[PDB]
Amino acid sequence: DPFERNKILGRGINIGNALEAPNEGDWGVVIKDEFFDIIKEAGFSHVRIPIRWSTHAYAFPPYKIMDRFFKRVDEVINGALKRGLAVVINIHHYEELMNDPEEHKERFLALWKQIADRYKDYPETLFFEILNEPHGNLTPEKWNELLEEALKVIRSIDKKHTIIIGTAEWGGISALEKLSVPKWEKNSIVTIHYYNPFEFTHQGAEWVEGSEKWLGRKWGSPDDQKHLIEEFNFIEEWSKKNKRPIYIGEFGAYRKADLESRIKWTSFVVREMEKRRWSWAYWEFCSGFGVYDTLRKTWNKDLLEALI
Repeated sequence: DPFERNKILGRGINIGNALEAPNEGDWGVVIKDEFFDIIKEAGFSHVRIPIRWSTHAYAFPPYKIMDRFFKRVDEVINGALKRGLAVVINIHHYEELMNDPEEHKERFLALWKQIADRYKDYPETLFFEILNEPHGNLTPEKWNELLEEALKVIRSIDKKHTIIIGTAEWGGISALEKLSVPKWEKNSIVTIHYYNPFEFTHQGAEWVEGSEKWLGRKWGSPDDQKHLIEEFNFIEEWSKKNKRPIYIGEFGAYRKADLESRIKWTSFVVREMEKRRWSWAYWEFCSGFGVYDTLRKTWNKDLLEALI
């Protein structure tokens, strides 16, 4: 029952800027084993672990994932399971697939065959998220086809774990109505990344074109709140119609946004997601959108309380 699995997922946090960089640590974070005790003790039910498998697998058939990297992923997953956290793993930043999905179709499917074979006997609290933020040449219609192919590969090996399926056009609400999850698959959760208003949450983000023009944007008025509720009502109505649970797998505001607005946006979004019984994972633990300082070993108390 994917709705039970959604409840098991509950509130989580992303440990980003870590295994989805080209090399772990390049973007500032190495996943320390103690982070699992910190996160479980703070009250989170799961962790989401972005993983750039595509740079750790050969480019020629059978596209084998490299041994040292597989062993590292196993260490992270088992570290989190040891504390009783559920775990979401994914394929993140596979840019070549987005730019030429025809060329990379078989390689993507070989990564899932290998990941599902590796983890098929791991606990039911491990979740498989097919592909982070499909976009570009992997259009909404091509993603519907590719995600069904990935479901077939995974289900040919594992009928136990819940699979998490995102939306196209960068994984937000834009293309939700275009998403089709096949009727034959009955143990999947649909995931959305919620960063609206984008101009507020990504103001000043260095990798985002023209984001400097948003610096200083505030959030917190009654109209800001109503607008966000309308979008959440749209996602909830889609969930009810399509009978699929919802996981907001990333949400957060960048550190350049003023702190009061960040607290107000984060707290409101969590209260509203919880009223709808959605699972969710904050973006992210300890870096640019972070809520925990790894040097001082302290949480931002107001943002932690916003998350709970």
